[PDB]
Order: sequence, then structure tokens, then C-alpha cells
Amino acid sequence: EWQPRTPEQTLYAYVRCLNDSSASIEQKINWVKWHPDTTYESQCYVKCVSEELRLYDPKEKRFRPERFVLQAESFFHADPEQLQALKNNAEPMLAGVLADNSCESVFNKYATFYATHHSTILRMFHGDYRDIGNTYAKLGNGVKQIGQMFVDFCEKRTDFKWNEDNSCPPEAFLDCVFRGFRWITEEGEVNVNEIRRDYEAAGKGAADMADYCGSVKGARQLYNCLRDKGADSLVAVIRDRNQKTAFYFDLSSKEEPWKSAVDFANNL
Amino acid sequence: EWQPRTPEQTLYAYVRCLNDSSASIEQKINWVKWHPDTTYESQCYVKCVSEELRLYDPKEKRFRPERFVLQAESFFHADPEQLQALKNNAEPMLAGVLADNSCESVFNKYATFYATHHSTILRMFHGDYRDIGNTYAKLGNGVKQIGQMFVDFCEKRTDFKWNEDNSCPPEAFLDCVFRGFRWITEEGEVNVNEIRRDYEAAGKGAADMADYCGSVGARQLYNCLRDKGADSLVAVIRDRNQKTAFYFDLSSKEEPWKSAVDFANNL
Amino acid sequence: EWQPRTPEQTLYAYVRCLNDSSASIEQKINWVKWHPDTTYESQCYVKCVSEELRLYDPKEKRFRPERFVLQAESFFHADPEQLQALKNNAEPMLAGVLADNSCESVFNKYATFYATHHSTILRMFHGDYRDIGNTYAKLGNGVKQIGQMFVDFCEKRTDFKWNEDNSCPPEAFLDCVFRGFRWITEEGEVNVNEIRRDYEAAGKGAADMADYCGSVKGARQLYNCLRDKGADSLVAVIRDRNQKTAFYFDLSSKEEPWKSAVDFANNL
Ligand SMILES: COC(=O)/C=C(\C)CC/C=C(\C)CC[C@H]1OC1(C)C
Ligand SMILES: COC(=O)/C=C(\C)CC/C=C(\C)CC[C@H]1OC1(C)C
Ligand SMILES: COC(=O)/C=C(\C)CC/C=C(\C)CC[C@H]1OC1(C)C
Repeated sequence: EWQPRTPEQTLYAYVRCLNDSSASIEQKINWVKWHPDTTYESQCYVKCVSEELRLYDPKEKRFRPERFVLQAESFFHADPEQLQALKNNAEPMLAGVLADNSCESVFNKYATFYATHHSTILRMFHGDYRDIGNTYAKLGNGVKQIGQMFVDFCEKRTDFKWNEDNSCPPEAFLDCVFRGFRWITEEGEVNVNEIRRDYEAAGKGAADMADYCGSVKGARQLYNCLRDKGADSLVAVIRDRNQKTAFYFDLSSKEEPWKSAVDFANNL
Repeated sequence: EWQPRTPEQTLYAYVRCLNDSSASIEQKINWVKWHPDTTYESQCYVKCVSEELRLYDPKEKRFRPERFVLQAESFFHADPEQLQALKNNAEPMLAGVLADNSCESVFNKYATFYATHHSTILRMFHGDYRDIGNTYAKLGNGVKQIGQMFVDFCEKRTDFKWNEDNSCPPEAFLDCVFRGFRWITEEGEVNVNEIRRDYEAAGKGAADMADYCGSVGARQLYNCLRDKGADSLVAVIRDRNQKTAFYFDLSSKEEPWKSAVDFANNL
Repeated sequence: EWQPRTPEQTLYAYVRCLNDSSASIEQKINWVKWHPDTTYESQCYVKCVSEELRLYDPKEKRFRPERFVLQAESFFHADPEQLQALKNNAEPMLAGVLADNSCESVFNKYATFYATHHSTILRMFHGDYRDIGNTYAKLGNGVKQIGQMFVDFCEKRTDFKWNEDNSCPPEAFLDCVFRGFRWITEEGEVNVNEIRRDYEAAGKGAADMADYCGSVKGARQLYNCLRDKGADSLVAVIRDRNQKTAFYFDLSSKEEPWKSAVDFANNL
């Protein structure tokens, strides 16, 4: 069952959709201030973030209004009347199967709801840093914290110490790590493009990696398949990606769009 | 010396006292909204929670008003006038030795103070999630966090890595773990009913466990249990440890848990 | 590049400068209420805290007004007008080379800026516990938490498990630990007085320790030199100091000035 997005999940989606975009910096600054315009790159950013958070379902070609409701119930406590308004409006404003999954169709379908509940949506998806302390303390060690690496988070959650050794880790630990890396998707599928990307960035992208274990289509099975193509390489790749999971971006960066993003979120 | 209750200590008391009660879900929903009525199960819930937090002392048969004062000085910063009202009312409203420790006697003694300072008591005992970030950050790694297991917390606190093997752990680590499990009480006594509970839940309950070391310090308790089967002891610790992460599921849609979260989120 | 001071760095400076002072408890109580007076002991405390936070540079004999601005941009979100006022006043009020580094010279240079912006300064340097949750959440595991020991923090930050044995630890881990102990200063220099103090506090002071490795050039160089004077002794000192890094003072203490410090920071 779809759970309310944590700040780890929203930050992952915001940052990854930003870096996958070739849009201008001025456009990306508008996005981190929560007002994407109607240009194609902005429409595709909204579609990307919506899909990554599983708010838009491309198989059914539909927004999932009930997930916006569940997000508001968990994370919007600033205004009971605005909470009830979102509950009443979500289904009528977001209902309907779209003719296609184009960025234009998804953005246009979202537009009325987004305009009507702008400040509520911003807050419930962790856009306002006045809430950041309460949000991370309510979730505690149930969410990966800013600056915490995913392997450490998964080791604690499963009560398992991983020595980067010959031992065979428990399936619950592997599942936690691979889902944090998005090697296994939220739906449980193998994400071979992500695996290949991390192998290549670690310098382990070789021809005898073949399909990167896309054939396996279970966390144990993926781990066993990758380890059989080179155990030392697999440890190296996991370590390399792990370091990059601590800070999705630098909250103290003075480069754009990061500086504008933090300034906006800090002073609402 | 009694220290102001952490959110770990209050959440432990609230949940354990709820799960010990046979009251109806409708009653428990009222309790997690801080609205105990006067039925017997409600009176016993209030007594249970007060005793677990060491606010009511059954050996002396009295509330400890100075402990409510200390809790307010630590965790109530929202209204200076309501803080001073509580400090001046606690002793006159709560002091006095009771004729017995019955649920009715404890609840009735608490009633005027609770009615007069309801919203202050709620907030200073971590009932208002508007404060949850400041409270857990001020305590830091000094308190077990939501979702953290007690063994991890105790390993960090004592700078000890436990390999769950044949090593004999340092006493400060054992004391920390046993007190987190409430195998050793706040007063330092062995809590045999909790040890037995955890052995049975792990499938390691046996007749050779005998008295579960009631005859027995944390080193003494550890040595006594390990002498009855070292592998069983590790299995029991590991099984209870998994249960110390989330005292209840804050995402649960079952009652009373769903009402507990919605109320505390939206004051 | 100088980074905005974390609450770990401000608490370290506040506590160490207090315990270094022989001033009376009545004076120290005024200091923890952000009310230094003009006595020599108070002037010296302000200078000590300013140097420890790298806000005053004794080598160039000047305050660094731009570092106050950077601190305010990071940690003061309560009043745009007071933020802008601080930004405009920092350089005119604080810039200028002093004739000497005396307590009187540093305090007098700081005094007008402080009298003018004291409430904003308090807040941006972590003096108001209404902010404490948001601050530690936004920094996350990138800062040592209250109650956390420095070796643990440094193990997680570098993804290294230290077994306190024969192993040769990675340099990034050594640098993190030594800098947290202030054995290596923020400028990268060996702090021999701090090393000797911790050796003595652990009962490992001895004539063979000689200059306590003040001669060396690098965290690896300092570690190799200390280990060569006695490996077991070095582990014991690290373990002893590590215990003391969890709680810089007892936030539940009823002794002064600790009690008034907590009382003041809680009820602003
Ligand atoms: C570091 O990057 C960001 O902070 C990015 C931000 C704040 C972009 C937020 C995302 C949007 C404005 C896209 C639409 C938003 O309504 C959803 C959650 C689809
Ligand atoms: C998960 O369960 C809860 O949230 C339970 C709650 C909020 C019950 C709180 C306890 C009481 C209303 C009992 C009386 C309370 O005054 C004390 C701290 C004795
Ligand atoms: C535990 O000790 C404290 O709480 C100490 C405090 C609050 C002292 C704060 C420091 C000063 C008043 C010195 C000047 C301050 O302006 C700077 C940051 C130089």
C-alpha cells in the first residue's frame, strides 16, 4: 500500500528530476520556488516528479487523488479548513483517464488542483523547512536522515552489521539497500538502468556484466545474480553509490538552483 | 534522582498500559485524545500510566507533585502564566497519602489537578506533536529515537560493539539494555514477569528456566540467565530488540492508534 | 572555506571558554543569558568565544564581518528586516585592524555591533532552543548530535568501522576524529596542548611522550607519530576523550551556570 512520501522520497524525486532536465537555470529556479510555468521543460518536470512520487500512474493514465489526501492527512496540520477543502476537491479536480501520458496532458490535468491548493501541497510534500524538525523526529530512524548513508540506515533497521565480506546478508537488508538505491523499484521490479549507471560511475561497467541481471526481474535473486558476475566489483559499486546517498544536494551550496531552493524553503 | 520523562518513557507507558487493558476500543479512543472518563477501566488506565512514569508512588501511597513541577519546567514553554499556575497548584491539589492504591482512589485524587491543567499536562508529557522535533533534538542521542532499537542505542551510549557471540559485555551496556527492556526496573529490581514474557514470546520458555533468575545488578542477572542457556538468551534479546523500534505503528489505520496520531498531530 | 557554525561548534566554544574562565558564578550566569558586562573577565570571554568560532582572527587582528552575515543567512529566519539590518551593519561596525589582540581591544570593537544586534546574534548562533529541532534536522547526520560521541559520528561519516585494534584507519576518519577532538585545529595545525591534556587526563602522561608530536607536518602523520610512542596508550586516550564528547555539559544539571543557561534558552 502506498505510504505518505517521506522527506527522503520527496528530496530524491526533486533532485533527480532536476538533474535529468536540461532546462535553463532560470526555469529550475522557478521550479524550486514551486511555480513551474507552462513551457515544455516545466511540464515534463511536473510529470517526472509526479511519476517518481507515484502520484501519477502512467499505466492507468491517471492521477491518484486519494494519495494526495493521504499525504495531507499525514503532513498538513496548519489549517483544518484548508485540509478539508483539499479532501473535497482532490477527486473532482484530478479525476479522469488521460488520452496519453505526454508532459502536456499530465501538467494540464494537474493545473486546477495545483492552483487551488498550492500552499497546502507545498507544505505536505516537505517544501516548508519550518516543519523539518517535527517531520524528521516523528519518523525518527524510520527514515534515512539528511547526511545518513543508506547502508547504515538499512543495517540499523534490520539489526545487521555488514562487514563488506564473504558473508551472505539477510534478504530484508538487501531489499532495504536495493530499494534505497532504486535498484529495485517501489513496485518490486529490477531497474537495470540504475544498476548500470552505478556500475559505470564506479568504473565497473564491463562487457561481462551483460544484461546487468535484468533477467531476474526478489532482492536475494538480484544480489546472487550480481555477485556471480564479480563479488569484489559488487562490493565496490555498493560502497561508491552508498557515499552518494548521504547528501542528495548540498543544503549550504551557493550555486543555483540549490541556493534559491534553500532560501525559499527557509523563509516562508 | 527522578528525571523528567522522555518521549520514549511516556510512549512506553501509554502503549503498554493500553495493551494491558481489556477496555473497549471506544474507551481507548477517548483515552488517546486525553479524555479519560470515570469508568473503572479508565481509572485503572490513569493509575497504570501514573505508576509507570513514577508520578504515583504505591509504596508511599501518594502522588509526587514535585515531579509534575520538574516535568513542566523541562518541557512546557508555551505559556508562562499556565506554567506558574501549575507550579503553585501541584502541591495543594496532589499531596496526601491515600488509604489504598485502588484505581478509584488514585484517579479521584488526580481529578482536580488534571481538570485544572489538562492542556499543560498533555503538552509537557509529549502529547502535542508540535513540539516533537525540539524535544527529540534537545535530548539527541541521549534518548532512544522513534524507530531505533534499544541494543543500538545502548551500544552507542557505552561505546561497545556487541557481536552477539561469546564475549562478556560491559556492565554499563547490560544495565542500559536491561533497563530499556524493563527487565531491570527504574528502582533497580529484577522484573521476572517481563523476562518470562520475552522468553515465552521468543519460543524459549522452558521449565529449566525455573524462576527466570528472580533470586538475583545487571551483571548478576546476565550471568544467571546466560548460565541457563547462552544461545537462548541471545535469541530472546534479539527478538525483544526488534520490538523496541516502534512501540506502535504511527501509520496504522487501526484504532486506537489512528486516533492517537490524528489527535496529537492537529492540536 | 569557513562554514556557518553548527550547534556542536557553538556549544563547544561556549562551554570550553566558560571552564577556562576563573570569573565568578554570578558573572558566568550573566554570560549564559547573553549579557556580558564590561569587566575584564567578560571581555576575555567574548574574545575567547569569538576566536574559537573563527569570527575574530588574531593573526590579522580583525573580526570577519562576512562570517556573521553567512551565519545569519543560514540560521536566522525570524525577521527579514532584522536579517537585512544585520547584513548592512556587519561590515561598517566590525571591519578594521585592531592595534593589539587584548581582551579590551576585541570586546570594544565588537561592542556596538553586539549591543545593536544581540537578539539576532543569539538566534543565529543557536542560543534559542525554539529552533533546535529544525537546526539539527536540516544538518542531520552531517553534525555530531547532542549525546553522540565523535568516534561514532566519524565512523558513519566515512563508512568505516573501527575495531580499536591493529588496523590502520583511513585518513578521512583520522582527520574527522582529530578535528572533533581539536587535536587538529580548523586551520590544520597540531594542537599539542590539547593532546597533552587528554593524555594526562587518561593517566597516560609520561616523559617518553616527549613533545606530544608537535613536530609533525596531516592526520596520518600525527596518528603515526602518536602510535609510535605507544599504540595501546593511544587507543586508551582516544577512548577516554571520546566518552567526553557526548555531552559537552549536562542539559539537566541544577548547578550554575548550567541551570540558568538551559532555563534562558528554553523560554525566549
Ligand atoms: C532541491 O530541489 C527542490 O527543492 C525542488 C522543488 C522544491 C521542486 C518541487 C516540485 C514541484 C514544484 C513539482 C510539482 C509538485 O507538486 C508536486 C509534488 C508534483
Ligand atoms: C499511543 O497511545 C497514546 O497516545 C495514549 C495517550 C495519549 C494516553 C495519555 C495518557 C493519559 C490521558 C493518562 C493521564 C495522563 O496524565 C498522565 C500522564 C497521568
Ligand atoms: C553552556 O554555555 C552557554 O550556554 C553559553 C552562552 C549562551 C554564552 C554565549 C556567548 C556569548 C554571550 C559571547 C559572545 C557571543 O556573540 C558571540 C557568538 C561572540
